[PDB]
Amino acid sequence: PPRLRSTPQDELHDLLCVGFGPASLAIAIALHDALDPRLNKSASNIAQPKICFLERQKQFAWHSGMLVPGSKMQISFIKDLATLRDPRSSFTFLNYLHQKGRLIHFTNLSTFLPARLEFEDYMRWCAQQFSDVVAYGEEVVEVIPGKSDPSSSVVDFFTVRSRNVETGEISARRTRKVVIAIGGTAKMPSGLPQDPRIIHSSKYCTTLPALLKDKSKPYNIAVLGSGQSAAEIFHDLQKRYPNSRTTLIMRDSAMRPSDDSPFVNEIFNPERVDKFYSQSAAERQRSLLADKATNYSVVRLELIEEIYNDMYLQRVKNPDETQWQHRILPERKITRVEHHGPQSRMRIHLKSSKPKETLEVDALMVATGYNRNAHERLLSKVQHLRPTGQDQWKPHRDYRVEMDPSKVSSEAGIWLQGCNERTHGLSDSLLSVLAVRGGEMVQSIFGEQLERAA
Amino acid sequence: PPRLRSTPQDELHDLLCVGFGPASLAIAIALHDALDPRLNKSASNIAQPKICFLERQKQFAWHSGMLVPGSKMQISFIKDLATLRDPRSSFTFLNYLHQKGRLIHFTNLSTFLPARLEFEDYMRWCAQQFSDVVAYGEEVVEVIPGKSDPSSSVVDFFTVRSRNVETGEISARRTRKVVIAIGGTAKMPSGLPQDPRIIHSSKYCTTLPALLKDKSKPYNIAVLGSGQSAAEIFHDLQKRYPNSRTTLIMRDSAMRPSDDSPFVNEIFNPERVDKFYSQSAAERQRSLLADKATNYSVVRLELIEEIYNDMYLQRVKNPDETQWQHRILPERKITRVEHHGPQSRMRIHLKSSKPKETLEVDALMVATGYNRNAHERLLSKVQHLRPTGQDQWKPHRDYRVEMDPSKVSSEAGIWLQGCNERTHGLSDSLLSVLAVRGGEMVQSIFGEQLERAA
Amino acid sequence: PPRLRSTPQDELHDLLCVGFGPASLAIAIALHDALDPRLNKSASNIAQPKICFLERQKQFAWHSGMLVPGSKMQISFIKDLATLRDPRSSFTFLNYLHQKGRLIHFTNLSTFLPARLEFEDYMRWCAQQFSDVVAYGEEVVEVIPGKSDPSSSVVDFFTVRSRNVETGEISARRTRKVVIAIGGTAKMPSGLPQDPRIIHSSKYCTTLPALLKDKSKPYNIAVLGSGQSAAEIFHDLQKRYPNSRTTLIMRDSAMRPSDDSPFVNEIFNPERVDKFYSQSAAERQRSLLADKATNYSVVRLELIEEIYNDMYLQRVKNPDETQWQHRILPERKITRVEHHGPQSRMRIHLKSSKPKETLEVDALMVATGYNRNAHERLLSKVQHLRPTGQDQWKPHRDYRVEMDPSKVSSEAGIWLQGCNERTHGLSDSLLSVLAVRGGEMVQSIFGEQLERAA
Amino acid sequence: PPRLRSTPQDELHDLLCVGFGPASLAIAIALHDALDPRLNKSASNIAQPKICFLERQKQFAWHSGMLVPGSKMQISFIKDLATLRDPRSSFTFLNYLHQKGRLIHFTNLSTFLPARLEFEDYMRWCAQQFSDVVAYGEEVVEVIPGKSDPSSSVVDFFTVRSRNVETGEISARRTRKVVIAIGGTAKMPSGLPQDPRIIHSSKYCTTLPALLKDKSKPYNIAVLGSGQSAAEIFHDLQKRYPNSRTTLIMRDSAMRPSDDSPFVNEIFNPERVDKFYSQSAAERQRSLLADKATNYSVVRLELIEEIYNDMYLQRVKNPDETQWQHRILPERKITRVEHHGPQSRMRIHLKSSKPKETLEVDALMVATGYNRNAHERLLSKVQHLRPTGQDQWKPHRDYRVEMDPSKVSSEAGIWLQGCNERTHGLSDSLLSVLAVRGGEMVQSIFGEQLERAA
Ligand SMILES: Cc1cc2nc3c(=O)[nH]c(=O)nc-3n(C[C@H](O)[C@H](O)[C@H](O)COP(=O)(O)OP(=O)(O)OC[C@H]3O[C@@H](n4cnc5c(N)ncnc54)[C@H](O)[C@@H]3O)c2cc1C
Ligand SMILES: Cc1cc2nc3c(=O)[nH]c(=O)nc-3n(C[C@H](O)[C@H](O)[C@H](O)COP(=O)(O)OP(=O)(O)OC[C@H]3O[C@@H](n4cnc5c(N)ncnc54)[C@H](O)[C@@H]3O)c2cc1C
Ligand SMILES: Cc1cc2nc3c(=O)[nH]c(=O)nc-3n(C[C@H](O)[C@H](O)[C@H](O)COP(=O)(O)OP(=O)(O)OC[C@H]3O[C@@H](n4cnc5c(N)ncnc54)[C@H](O)[C@@H]3O)c2cc1C
Ligand SMILES: Cc1cc2nc3c(=O)[nH]c(=O)nc-3n(C[C@H](O)[C@H](O)[C@H](O)COP(=O)(O)OP(=O)(O)OC[C@H]3O[C@@H](n4cnc5c(N)ncnc54)[C@H](O)[C@@H]3O)c2cc1C
Ligand SMILES: N[C@@H](CCCC[NH3+])C(=O)O
Ligand SMILES: N[C@@H](CCCC[NH3+])C(=O)O
Repeated sequence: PPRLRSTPQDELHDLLCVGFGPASLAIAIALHDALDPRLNKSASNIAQPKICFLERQKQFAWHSGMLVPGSKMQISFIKDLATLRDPRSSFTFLNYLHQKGRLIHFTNLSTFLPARLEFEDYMRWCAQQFSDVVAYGEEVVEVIPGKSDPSSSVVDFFTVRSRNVETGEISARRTRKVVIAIGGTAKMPSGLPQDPRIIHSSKYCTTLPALLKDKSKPYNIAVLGSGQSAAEIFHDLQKRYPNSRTTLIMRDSAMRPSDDSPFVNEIFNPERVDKFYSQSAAERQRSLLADKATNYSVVRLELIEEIYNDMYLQRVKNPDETQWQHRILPERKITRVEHHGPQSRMRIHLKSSKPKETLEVDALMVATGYNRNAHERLLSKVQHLRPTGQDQWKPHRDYRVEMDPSKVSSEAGIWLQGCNERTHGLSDSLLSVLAVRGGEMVQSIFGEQLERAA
Repeated sequence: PPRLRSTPQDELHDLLCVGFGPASLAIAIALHDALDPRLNKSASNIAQPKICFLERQKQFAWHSGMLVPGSKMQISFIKDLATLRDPRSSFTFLNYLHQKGRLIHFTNLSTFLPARLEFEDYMRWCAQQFSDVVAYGEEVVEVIPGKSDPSSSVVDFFTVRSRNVETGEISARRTRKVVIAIGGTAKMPSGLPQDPRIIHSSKYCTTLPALLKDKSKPYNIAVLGSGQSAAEIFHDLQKRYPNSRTTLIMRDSAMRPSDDSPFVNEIFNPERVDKFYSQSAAERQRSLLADKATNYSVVRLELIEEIYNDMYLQRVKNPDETQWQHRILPERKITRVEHHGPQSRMRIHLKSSKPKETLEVDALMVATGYNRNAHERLLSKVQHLRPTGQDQWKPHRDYRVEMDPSKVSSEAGIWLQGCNERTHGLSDSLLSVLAVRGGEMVQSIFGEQLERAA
Repeated sequence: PPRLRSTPQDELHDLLCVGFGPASLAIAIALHDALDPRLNKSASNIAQPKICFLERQKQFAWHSGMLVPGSKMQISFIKDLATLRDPRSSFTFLNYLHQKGRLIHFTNLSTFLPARLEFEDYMRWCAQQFSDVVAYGEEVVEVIPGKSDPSSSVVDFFTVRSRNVETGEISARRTRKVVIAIGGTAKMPSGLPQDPRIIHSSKYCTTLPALLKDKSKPYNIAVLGSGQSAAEIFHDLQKRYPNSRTTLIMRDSAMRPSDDSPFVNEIFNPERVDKFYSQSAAERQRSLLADKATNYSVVRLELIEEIYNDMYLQRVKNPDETQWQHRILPERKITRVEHHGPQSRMRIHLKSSKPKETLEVDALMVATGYNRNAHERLLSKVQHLRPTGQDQWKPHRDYRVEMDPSKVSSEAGIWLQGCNERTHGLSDSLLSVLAVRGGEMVQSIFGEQLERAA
Repeated sequence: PPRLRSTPQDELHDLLCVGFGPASLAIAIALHDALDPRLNKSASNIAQPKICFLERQKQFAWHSGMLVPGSKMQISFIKDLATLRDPRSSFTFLNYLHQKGRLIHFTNLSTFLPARLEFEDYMRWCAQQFSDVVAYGEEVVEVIPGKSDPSSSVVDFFTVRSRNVETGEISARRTRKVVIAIGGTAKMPSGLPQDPRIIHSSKYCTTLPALLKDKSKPYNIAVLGSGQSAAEIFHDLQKRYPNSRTTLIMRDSAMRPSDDSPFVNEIFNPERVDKFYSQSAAERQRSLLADKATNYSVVRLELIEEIYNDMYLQRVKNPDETQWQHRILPERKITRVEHHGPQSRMRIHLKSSKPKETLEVDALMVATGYNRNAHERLLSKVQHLRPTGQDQWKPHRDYRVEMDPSKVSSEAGIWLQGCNERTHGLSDSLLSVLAVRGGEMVQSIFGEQLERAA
């Protein structure tokens, strides 16, 4: 039973991981498993690797701003952080349930889709077992190249600088290898102005109740978007604020269901990463477009049906749609936001989305998705180590970015996780392949040491 | 297009119906249909029958105390008040939806089970078309035999006395024929005492909010029973009073699902009334017991699953069941109720139901079903017209009760509706056969007149 | 109760309909209903219109080549040929079931989706009531303009010439107004050669058993396509020929589910035809593309799941996919068909569909859809009556094609049905709006006469 | 990684298990797991126990006579032979799928209910890992008491005699402890005569095709019963013999659905065995009756719906039920079977089951369940070791039968498995608690040795 011990800050690490979300957690789990002589017989002959995870949050949390009450996983629990790699792992969802005394009780639900609350707790339970090698409240701000021989022209380590979120102090740690697994940042439409009453979906549960404190007051609340987050928020607002008037604004004509049909869904199989990666740029782009309805701007059928039913019940009570407490406004775009008025309410102007009315609202929830380019800011000072004229980070199949072999030692490298959809497929940003990917990553990074034991 | 005109109070009626609930409404609809030359070609040759319906409520309503938000019909909309007799009828659910401008919208729900709110409105829409022949706010208090020749020993009419619910005045109407369609009365366990805080399920929506006025207060509310009403209330309380502590008390070990499987469910077919009626007393009793799970002490599967899921989510948050906000207490019976205390809360003592704890609650909802014997109080003064030594009303196949042929003229009679489960089957008290039964009833009562036209 | 009587062949008709499929049948039903004084009170004052339907089949049939055993409707039974226009109509699906003694039995299925076999019989039952005004075994071959004054330059009638399918004789009928409701013709890929062993899906049930007579023989049968017809055939072959080796060839990567989600599905509402028609050419094209997954190249989820399950069971028995009895070959196109060999089997050559193997098969089923341009062949001799320079038939909102007002009298006209997707929407070729459309069509064609009664 | 080695026939065993079905297999798995130092840290200090399993079949098989094509498990795969005891076990269903290369593929089915074919293979894969300690083709015929000191009056071992199914030779093995896990024997109604054409459901797949060799011939085949086996066979016959005329005979009025609702289903939780066992004889009997619909004379809802649908399709084709190819004959009992006729068909006489027709059939399938009393025949010679006057085997909570402490040494004992419903609950004969029970059994039998290591 291996327990990963901490490395002193001042020592050269074998690996430093930026972020301790699901993607990094799955690597921590895979490494534990690779070192467990109960699962990997060769691990009897294997000194502990010097590893550290840096996480900006104060403790493990999973999209806490969107832990909407009643919200469910959109993925089978079998695709947890260990099972698809090894069902014998102690880090499986079912083993978690066993450890909690809930296994028989979950079984009686006959569901593959746990509440997001439950799956977060599963990952929290997993994450707590690595507390000795994780530094929370640490926001990585840059990765700097290092040379053990400064007079040479070869880079063989990296310095990772992080800011303490409480004290603001900068700490440095040196490592041979870096993983960047920082997820995404809130995507806001460029046309919207900054305002406390305009809030991205990622901050829904955490910041909206601070703005609208009275759950009984008749607030007007708009929601922009038509994907899963938009539908979840729109539906939740009606429960959370029973006397409110909610409006869903979308440029599309309707909410559309996610495609989870079994043949299409095979694009998410771990085996398929090889097939997707080995295609051309054009084929990968075309494939992404063809399968878009599996993940992007789509809503789970069950939720669409529930919302539609709520709308129909409003029709039963009142045939005049303009008098409905909760409304959906399709094929529309925001053209102007008035937010300097002495009123508590902003004034939102709407036009057709085809190439109209005015709304007075207390808050606008913006469910417009994420960008996954934040790693570029962290890596700006290592850009010069890329091969000449390359202005994009190119991840290999094993997620290690390409660098000039004559500038960077074979012992040093940087891996990207969760931002590689374009090269690795639609499963990249999701939970789908994390168990298997974690195992691949451990092989890629710690292969040499693991072979000496093997 | 026939429109039933009112009969003056002082005139001898052909028919007087006690109650204007679903059962009487289906008779009104069938009579309209029988007189509609568009549906019944013979009706061209057919004077209007002198008819009146007496209803104690101020206006049409359908189990208003149990119009729980979100509650659904447990029966296909095809089994409405007309369709199974004639799909061409203007009183079909689909024609109602067409008249309302909702037909296409309902179609898009892909559901056979409308909200109870919607189905009530359907029946209200139907009922409003008979407002000229219905006297609301009139509670029938007795049915008295009458003799057009008082010196004779033959009864040939009945006087129906009703009390105005507002003024308390007694009005009489004389009729040749009487229908009693008064549904059921609240069944309370004999062991429980009378108290404003102890309320039958039938009075849930109408009287509980008057008792517990603050929807935010942390009330303790118990629910007794394990049938559909108990589950509906238990589930609704958690929505209506978010900070409340609810407890479901049942003598059974678990909530059990209603059987709606297709072969068993055929007992509800209109054709099957003939088969059920023609069996012996023992066979009818045995059949009722064998099929009990179709109607009695059962909960719709979907609702059991929802409640169970809510319970599991409580387990996720807290593994200690005694700390759960909402609890179910199986295999238990109330033995004592303390309700004279200076406290606002009653003290409910519990023991095992096999041949324990104490609860402090602000209200006890009692979901213990209905009796259907209230017609006996109304008919006590006509009992002597039954054949000698008969101490039970015996309905024929056509629902007309047996009377001594030498005491009662062939032109006079009394019909029972909705209280005949023992002779007619499990569909008797339900909506299942009302369309067809209404048609049979019109034939039984108005056959002679309808034949002259035929 | 109106019964449409036949018009002698030699008389000038008010209307002549080409085709007696669902679209023409819905017009016949609407006309009956408009003339029924039981449904339309004004019809008491209304001489019978002189009408005739010409149908090339020997008797009413509905896609008989695709009456696959077990195949189901993809549309709610509420969207039958009358209900959405008038639920009181005797031509509703529910009234049909009542007339058949099956209403209670269908109700117990709890399904909105009847077997295609059942829905065909419903339409057959409807169609048989118009046998006096339908000429079967008559294939319309041309529509010719006529002038009651031949020296004038104004057209005021049309001659319809039809070929007797048995005798080959040409018959003519003259009418003021023509409806063309001829559905679609089999679409075959241009690259495939003509061969008795290459059969379009439309001829599956009728012609394939004549080719492959022994249901026990181990035939190799390929299926080309990935829409509903392809999946239905692929699945059925495995039942019909238990020892056969079936192959599904598709250029797409996977079978994709049809979108029947409630918000998107509203594009099929009758009310929406007005909204769709009133858009620009670009907006209509964009809208058609956006909603394509509702109808084109899609398979019902349930069927995809069944086929996938069958595939998984093959995996259980044998992990080597190349040995599977039934296989799916995605992302492939046929490049060559060898069919001159002394062998009973054709040789099908396959390549990637991205811009491989060889199959030896006894039959190739081609499920590649339909064209709806066959009306152009029938109307070639009336093209000159279109406004100058117009080389496309332009249907108005009411389906009447545009003609030069100075060449064609106001009393004469031609209507198109079922080929108008581009102007009227995705519901045009389907059953979705037929009841309502039939009513609109009767108003458009017989408005003048119906107003005199009104 | 422990591998159980064989014990020579002539050595005194620690344990001898009669039967190698699911129940014994779960004990073998639990013992392996208890000895696995990877799962049980104490097992590092633990000589191998001398164990042997005797199985009458030639190789592992699971109800092979009822491996009906398409038949599914009625239990969640989580309730496999290891998971509920330890999800880390290599004997879990998911680990089996991983070892087979099918884990991702099963995941994509979104089902908790594998095909019986698949679950048998899972158990076969498990069973093959114990081939060194299992003797197949050995039918145990008696258990005889033994005394290491024959002049003493204390029994301290047992001799198990088994017959080789091929050679007929009797072999003996001596053991301290015996487990009897022999499942059930076919229950036939006493009124039916012996005939090759009258076959119990347990022999359906294995022996019926030998009798009715021509799958195309129009055989008449009757099925008696109304539980899961009856429905499965009735449905399968229609597929297997497409031209046959099948009849389902039942004494009940209808097929009834199994209750798998979540609250009731908790009776199957492993924890609940303690609660059930600790009740009185009357309470246990009453509890068994109350929950009967979970297991006995019930059919999975989905299958009832399918069969009902098939019946409705027959109604569509022909409204005359007496002409239906496949029929159900409710509320009936067989009174006479004529089977001496020169005809190939037997003549079955039917009467009402309430306290009729004749059928001519080629075969009668009898789906009338199992008895679980066969252990009494094997134990007749050890009956005298029970406490005085005890004429029933009384299993303790830990499944060890009560014996006179002064006649039987503490080191010797006999355990019963799968025949203990009356004392242990409805989960006893099923797969529900096998993983946990296997663990309890290993503790009960090998506790002393396992503690020395602990
Ligand atoms: C509301 C919601 C629901 C979802 N549901 C599902 C689902 O059901 N199934 C599914 O497959 N996928 C789902 N997803 C997709 C989601 O991306 C993955 O579940 C998962 O979060 C990916 O993990 P990650 O580690 O790549 O990114 P994240 O989960 O975002 O984790 C990245 C971590 O890095 C930390 N970090 C960021 N920047 C820094 C820095 N500079 N220094 C230090 N630490 C930093 C962040 O605090 C965060 O903890 C969902 C996404 C959202 C938003
Ligand atoms: C909450 C609830 C939900 C149900 N849901 C369903 C369902 O989904 N499907 C189904 O098939 N069945 C259902 N039922 C069964 C129900 O009995 C029938 O739907 C229906 O109410 C039977 O109609 P009825 O006219 O016989 O009785 P009621 O509906 O009770 O109508 C009787 C009427 O008589 C009036 N009345 C009583 N006494 C007098 C008097 N002395 N003088 C004058 N008027 C009087 C009453 O005010 C009432 O209006 C439900 C029952 C309940 C309580
Ligand atoms: C297998 C299949 C299943 C389908 N299922 C559904 C469904 O579930 N729901 C749905 O909404 N839609 C469905 N459709 C769409 C289908 O187009 C409509 O159901 C319907 O057939 C449209 O009717 P129509 O009259 O426009 O065309 P058709 O049904 O093709 O009828 C046209 C008629 O015109 C006749 N005809 C053609 N040419 C001539 C001529 N020269 N002279 C005389 N007569 C002629 C033909 O014989 C035919 O009877 C399905 C289509 C197919 C192929
Ligand atoms: C068709 C069918 C389907 C079922 N499906 C399910 C399901 O989905 N879920 C569920 O929980 N339960 C199910 N059951 C219940 C079933 O009892 C259990 O799944 C399981 O078979 C119990 O295992 P067992 O070892 O107690 O008995 P068995 O499975 O009968 O095994 C007993 C073994 O002992 C052997 N044996 C018998 N006598 C002797 C002898 N004298 N000498 C040597 N060997 C002997 C037999 O050959 C057999 O291999 C099903 C039962 C049947 C019949
Ligand atoms: N299942 C019954 C109705 C039961 C109603 C229970 N409240 C039917 O089909 O008519
Ligand atoms: N429902 C039971 C299994 C019943 C099996 C019936 N053959 C369980 O969950 O364990």
